[PDB]
Amino acid sequence: EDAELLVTVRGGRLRGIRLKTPGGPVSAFLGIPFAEPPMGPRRFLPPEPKQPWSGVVDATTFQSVCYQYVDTLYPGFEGTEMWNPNRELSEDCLYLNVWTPYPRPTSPTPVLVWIYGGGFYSGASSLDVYDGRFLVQAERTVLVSMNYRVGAFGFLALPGSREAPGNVGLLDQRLALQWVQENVAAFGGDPTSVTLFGESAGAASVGMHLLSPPSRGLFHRAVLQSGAPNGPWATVGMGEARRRATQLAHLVGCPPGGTGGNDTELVACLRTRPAQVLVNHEWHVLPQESVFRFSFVPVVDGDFLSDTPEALINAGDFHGLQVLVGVVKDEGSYFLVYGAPGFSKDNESLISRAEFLAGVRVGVPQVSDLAAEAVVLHYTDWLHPEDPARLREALSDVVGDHNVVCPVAQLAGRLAAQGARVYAYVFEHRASTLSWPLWMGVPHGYEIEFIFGIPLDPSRNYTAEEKIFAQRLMRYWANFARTGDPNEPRDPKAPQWPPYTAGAQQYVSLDLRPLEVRRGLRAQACAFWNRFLPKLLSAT
Amino acid sequence: EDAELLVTVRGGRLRGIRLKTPGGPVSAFLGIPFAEPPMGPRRFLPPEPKQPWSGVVDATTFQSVCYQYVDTLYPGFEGTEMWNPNRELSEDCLYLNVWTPYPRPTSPTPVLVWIYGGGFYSGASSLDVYDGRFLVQAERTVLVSMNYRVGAFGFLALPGSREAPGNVGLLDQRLALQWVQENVAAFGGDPTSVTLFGESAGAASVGMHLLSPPSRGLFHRAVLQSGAPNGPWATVGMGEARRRATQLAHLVGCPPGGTGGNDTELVACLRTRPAQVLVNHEWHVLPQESVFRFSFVPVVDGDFLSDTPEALINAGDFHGLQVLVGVVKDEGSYFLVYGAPGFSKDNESLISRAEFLAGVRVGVPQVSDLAAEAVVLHYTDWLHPEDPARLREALSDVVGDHNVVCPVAQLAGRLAAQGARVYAYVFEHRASTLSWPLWMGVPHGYEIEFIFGIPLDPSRNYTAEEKIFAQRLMRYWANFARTGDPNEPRDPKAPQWPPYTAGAQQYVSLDLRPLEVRRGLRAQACAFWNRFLPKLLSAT
Ligand SMILES: O=C(/C=N/O)NCCN1CCCN(CCNC(=O)/C=N/O)CC1
Repeated sequence: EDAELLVTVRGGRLRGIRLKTPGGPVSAFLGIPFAEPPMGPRRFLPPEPKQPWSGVVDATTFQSVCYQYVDTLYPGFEGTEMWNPNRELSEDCLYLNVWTPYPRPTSPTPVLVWIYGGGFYSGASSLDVYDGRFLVQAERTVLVSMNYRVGAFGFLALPGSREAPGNVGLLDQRLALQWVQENVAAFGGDPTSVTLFGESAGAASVGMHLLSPPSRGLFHRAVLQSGAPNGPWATVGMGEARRRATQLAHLVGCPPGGTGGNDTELVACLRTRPAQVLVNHEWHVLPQESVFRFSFVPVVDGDFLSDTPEALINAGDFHGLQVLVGVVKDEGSYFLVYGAPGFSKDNESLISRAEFLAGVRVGVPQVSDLAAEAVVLHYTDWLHPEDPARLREALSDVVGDHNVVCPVAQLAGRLAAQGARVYAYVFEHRASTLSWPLWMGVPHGYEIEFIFGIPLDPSRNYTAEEKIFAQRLMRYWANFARTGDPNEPRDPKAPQWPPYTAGAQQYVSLDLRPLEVRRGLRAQACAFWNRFLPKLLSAT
Repeated sequence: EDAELLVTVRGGRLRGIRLKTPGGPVSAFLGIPFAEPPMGPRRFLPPEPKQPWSGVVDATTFQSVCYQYVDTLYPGFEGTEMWNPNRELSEDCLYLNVWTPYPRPTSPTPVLVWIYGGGFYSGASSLDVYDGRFLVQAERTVLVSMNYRVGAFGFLALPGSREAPGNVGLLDQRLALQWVQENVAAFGGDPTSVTLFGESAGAASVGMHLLSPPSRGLFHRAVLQSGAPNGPWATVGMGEARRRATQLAHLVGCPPGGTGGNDTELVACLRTRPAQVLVNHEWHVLPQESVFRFSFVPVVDGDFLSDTPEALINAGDFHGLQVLVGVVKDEGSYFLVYGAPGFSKDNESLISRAEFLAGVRVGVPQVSDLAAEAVVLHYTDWLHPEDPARLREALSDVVGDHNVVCPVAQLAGRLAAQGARVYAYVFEHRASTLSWPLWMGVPHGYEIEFIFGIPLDPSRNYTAEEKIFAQRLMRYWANFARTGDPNEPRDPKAPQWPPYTAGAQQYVSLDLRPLEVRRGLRAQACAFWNRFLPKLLSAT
């Protein structure tokens, strides 16, 4: 028995577990309950705090994963299954995990809080790529990762009603942040230096915590990796969320014909159906065929989000706030396999122009025919208008810039020009053990394994260059967690990471080579998405 | 007595003059009348052939310049005075010139036929830069230059009428080509090899002779130097041409206060007016403040133009035809000091962002406010959106591409893809004796000096490098006139000139350096003008 694996929080006593890294052990506490199980009558309702328990709750393994869709388009394939659930599915899933160094820090240490992505329909903090044992050992910080309700269980919204207000998944993350602010000190963590970081939908969640007033006091810094709250996929209107919720109820037999009708009878009927039944009809409520679009997503109700994310970003004071932000080299290449015509992960995807003209409608859904002609213009090399190799990566840029790159660059510039300290990066390293085809380059979400120091795992087949490269990135992220500056506090030998300003627009390239400063997060392409096309949609 | 300076044509006998070049003499016949003077009741009417005369007509000096506006914006400035008339103005101006080598060729020699430009409102074959003594002596070819009516006297059109049909200025050029087919052999020229070549509005006129059936039988090859018939300035609609004709009549006092205003009474009142009075109200007819727009231009009417130039270029067959087209490096830079705000030839024209936003409305007149923002989007550096030096060259590209570069690139692509053998060039040499400011680079029309061998004149301060450079260009144009191929027939040593096709789109940079093959005649920019902007103006 180690005296450090026994820790008492405000709810009760816990028993952690020691993990083994090549450089030392780490005390981990996996599966702490931070909310009452949202089952039965609590489905679609905001979370309630965990009632205090008697005894010692076992915290030596990851708890259950929230109910979600499971990708089966490529069985056995590691590229898709690495994000699939690794524990059993249950609505009793609201748990968090805390990693702390050994020996436990005597002084308060900055805290990192990870929010997994997964398009607000999937994800779990128990994934092997989110194993934070390598970060808290190499940088001696504290890491906390929580589970939140995805799918309809976390984002089915009947706005205005009480039985289904929506954004209950975002409230799950907020309750975990309140838990960290009240209990991370018992693990040696500094609640006055909490840094949020997330990827994809988790990055969009970090951005919505910047814009929600009740959540701002629960952290101090933010990191958004390949995601932003102002994306075309990260929010839906009240009128659309009500239509998607009513269609899901109809697909499962709610209301029973013929009874109706109001929101009270509709949600009460939804609570009687099994959880997996609701999941089996999640994708059948999307309005049209598309990629990078998800069914149940954070809504602009008016409570958690007083206005649309775009408006709050433009009318907010961001002084005294440090933000890290970046994207990968090929954001859209991952999503083309899931809908774009003529795309297969097992060939070269040398598409024809007819397939390219059709793919723009899938990549850019719900838009006028004239607006499609404008997208075809900007992303077509007119010296070689039918080269399959160029058309392939052109549509990859379309989906990447429309959903991730330009919504992120829009957010990064407005933050710096309004008082926030902003740093920008572009991840340009493809892992040697990547199972996706070559033409995808660096897919969506394949920098997470380097942030958490996965190449340090001796059971993996990474190169010696990638191990040193992962330690640089871990120190980049940890330095931002401590001082809000990724540059070394004193070390001048390493190249400098200049802040991203609204005018200069400077970012760095994260790869095996040293830092390289560049200007423009696809400024020419993103001016089409952020400036002209909105004016093209008002005059239909 | 040199018996080579007295030649008999179908009209009568002529008397030429010997002019000396550093390489030898050349016989010239300047001022041959090819039509009865269009005065009095002949104003605005098509030309009629010159009746035969008695005795010897003196052809020693250039005749009179057609009535036209004279530029007085910069008095004494050679950059503008070089295009102003050098002979006195008169309505009796329909005269042509022929240059023939000495000794006169005993074998029929291919003929080059020059059509001067100047926005269909000015110009004269008597300009010093149109001297064909060097082009004829160095390559032993027959040069023929003509005068055609400009301004209202050549292009005022009341469509459907009989006294103001329009395109009578283009009919003057046709009559001169008929004169060449009947009399160029008397000077030693081959009427079965005539090659039209013009610049600006003259280059457009060369294109309109390609699209006119009654004129296609009068030549075999074509050269369009920075000008195309499908440009937004080369033609005008029926209804607008009538409004511009009625606008001019009102400003001069037609009809008198109290009388009717049909087409017959309007022109009869116009014929009773002094020629200079009509010229003094030409620019007060344009519908708005603009540049690269002219009052009286050729009119699509169903006679000389059975349809619009763009329609005839698309539905035309051009087998058995070889064309040579091209542009200068800085087309629109010259027109910016004629209306664009913040421009001045005496400073560096470092304009502001607001001046650039207003210049697009002047450079691109009569477009929806939404259409201009698409132009602003495509022609601004979004990383340096406020740099005056970049905004200056940007607006130069806007006027250059919209009026010249893109209308020409579309024509060359349609000609090659439908039978014609097209050759494309880009002139990139700034003359060492140029008087315009340096930021204009290579302005509109400053390659004519080198084609006509002007640097060979000993009374000028051209460098020795430009003298060899001019001889290269005179041979390119002469080889095209002889065989239809600008490359040397007996030479694989010198760099070759690949034809321009609709697929590869290869062109050549003409400079002191050897030939350099490039691809794409501003493809990315011209795809916005030729393809997208029509689709946007349709949905307005
Ligand atoms: O990868 C991440 C997060 N990484 O952290 N984002 C989700 C990527 N999605 C890509 C496209 C949508 N969708 C495909 C699966 N379902 C279907 O579209 C049709 N199924 O039948 C989900 C996967």
